Amino acid sequence: NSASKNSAISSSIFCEKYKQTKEQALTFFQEHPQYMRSKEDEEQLMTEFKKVLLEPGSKNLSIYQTLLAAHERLQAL
Amino acid sequence: SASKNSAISSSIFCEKYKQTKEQALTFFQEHPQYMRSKEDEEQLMTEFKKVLLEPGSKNLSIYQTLLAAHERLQAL
Ligand SMILES: [Cl-]
Ligand SMILES: [Cl-]
Ligand SMILES: [Cl-]
Ligand SMILES: [Cl-]
Ligand SMILES: [Cl-]
Ligand SMILES: [Cl-]
Ligand SMILES: [Cl-]
Ligand SMILES: [Cl-]
Ligand SMILES: [Cl-]
Ligand code: NA
Repeated sequence: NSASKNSAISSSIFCEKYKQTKEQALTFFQEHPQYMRSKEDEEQLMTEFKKVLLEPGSKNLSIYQTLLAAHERLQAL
Repeated sequence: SASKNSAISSSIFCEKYKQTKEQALTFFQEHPQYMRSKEDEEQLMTEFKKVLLEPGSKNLSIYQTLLAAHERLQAL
């Protein structure tokens, strides 16, 4: 009954059964279609997203919340 | 397409950063009752599955939904 065993069970429910991460990512891109119109904008978003995911302040945030943070950081430049 | 960008972003979040696996491990390290008691862990998984069905939870992380499940067990 370890943290590892419980992480495996809970992550499989969230990610493999519910597929929450993929659902959230699709929601974000449906709400922000500029990222499908400009390869350059998507590259910029993926750079900001990879930076957000390095931050300990972002460690417990969802893909939706971190994509949205990446988008907002692009807008605030 | 939105599906292509979604797939790439999810691949970065899931497999490059391991964010969900790290969040689940963080949660369990912070809530040792669930490693000490198999009964508590089974109740948490029951509640967690219920939280994940709620539209209000659709954009929340695995950490935030495990916390919400935990708080529901404490509120009963
Ligand atoms: Cl998946
Ligand atoms: Cl997966
Ligand atoms: Cl997923
Ligand atoms: Cl370029
Ligand atoms: Cl994931
Ligand atoms: Cl995934
Ligand atoms: Cl995962
Ligand atoms: Cl508590
Ligand atoms: Cl509390
Ligand atoms: Na643009």
